[PDB]
Amino acid sequence: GIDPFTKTSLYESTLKNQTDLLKVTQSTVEDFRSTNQSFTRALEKDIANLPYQSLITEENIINNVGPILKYYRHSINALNVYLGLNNGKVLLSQKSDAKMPELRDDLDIKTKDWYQEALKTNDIFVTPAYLDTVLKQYVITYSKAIYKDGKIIGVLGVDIPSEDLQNLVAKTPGNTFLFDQKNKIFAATNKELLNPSIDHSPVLNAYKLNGDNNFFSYKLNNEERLGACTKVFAYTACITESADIINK
Ligand SMILES: CC(C)[C@H](N)C(=O)O
Repeated sequence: GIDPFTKTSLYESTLKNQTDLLKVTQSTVEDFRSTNQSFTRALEKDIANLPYQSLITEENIINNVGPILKYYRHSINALNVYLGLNNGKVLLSQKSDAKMPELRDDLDIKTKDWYQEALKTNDIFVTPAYLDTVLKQYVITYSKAIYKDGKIIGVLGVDIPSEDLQNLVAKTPGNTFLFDQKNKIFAATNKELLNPSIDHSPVLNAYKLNGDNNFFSYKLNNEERLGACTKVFAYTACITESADIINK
């Protein structure tokens, strides 16, 4: 509508709407992370509460920690749950034919960021998505150095398929999407946005000028669109819509 009063009413309404929906996608990402963190923390506590005797031989680690890894893996349908040791071995509970957790020596764990970085923080470390070597799926890893009496036991890892987060984001209302820490498209409600040749520089450029949660105007094929983005951990969450709501 031409009258500026009416246009402003449309603009303020749609800003609120789109900001709400962006928030839902932000919350989705947050809740995914915090659920996985809480799970990892719980597992750390159960391992560290074992007596040392149960932790200080490899056979005892297999027999006493293995079942805990397995139950926890099942409870959340994780892809892998594991404990890496300073001798380079990793006690691995992996999806797929119910075979018992095994101590693997061939996974080059001291070269891995999930291992290395866990020893450099007292927090849980969360990797970018990457191709798991074991099961050959893209995963987000949550890792945690486990200490008992101050003494390192090993580095706990939990691999959750990145597709789980992609699927949760896709389900949300609104034309929302998520870029990874290299500004590559990661997840979207509209699956077309995942074409790697799509040009996201208008939205990313507008975000760069405007900042988190600040609604902007931009152009596509000479038509006006409206959007907003915000940082959510190392991701960028955005929403966009046509400006026809305000212009027409
Ligand atoms: C060790 C394995 C389970 C881990 N996902 C990795 O690829 O390093």
